[PDB]
Amino acid sequence: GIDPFTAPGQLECETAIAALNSCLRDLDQASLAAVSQQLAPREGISQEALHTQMLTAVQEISHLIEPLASAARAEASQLGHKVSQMAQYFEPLTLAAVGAASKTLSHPQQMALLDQTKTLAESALQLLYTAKEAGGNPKQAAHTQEALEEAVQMMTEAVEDLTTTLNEAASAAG
Repeated sequence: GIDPFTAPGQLECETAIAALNSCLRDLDQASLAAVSQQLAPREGISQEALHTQMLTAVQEISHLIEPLASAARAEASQLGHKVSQMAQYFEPLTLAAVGAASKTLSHPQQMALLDQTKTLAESALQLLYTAKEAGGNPKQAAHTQEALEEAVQMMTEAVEDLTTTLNEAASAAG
């Protein structure tokens, strides 16, 4: 949580990066454990509720992704607020995805949303990474301007992607 740049948000992004990085490892180990029956069935949720929890989070993530993109490039004092929101939704997503991983023995939908959550988490990680650089400061982030764009679009891509598996998982995993 250090500011090597010159703005608010640099802190929030790096602190969230630490948390988001942790969920990446959790998800990555989930896919490894679930593929070897080394994972326990969810944390504390049912099958259709997974579709509920994950989808509800993803939507609100995407909801904040756009305002965060705007914030990361300029809104320094606002960026931190977006980061707080983005990071918090990814936690249940991780939990829920790891849940679906070990719990869903229906179809590849299990591994699909497990991986997609991780993909979206990596998308958000790349997002928080670029947001930490550019946060409120377009100057020391000239090339970061480009990557911040790739990241924001990377999220919305994985957003639709995970959402597909989740929404179908109603009958595809239920």
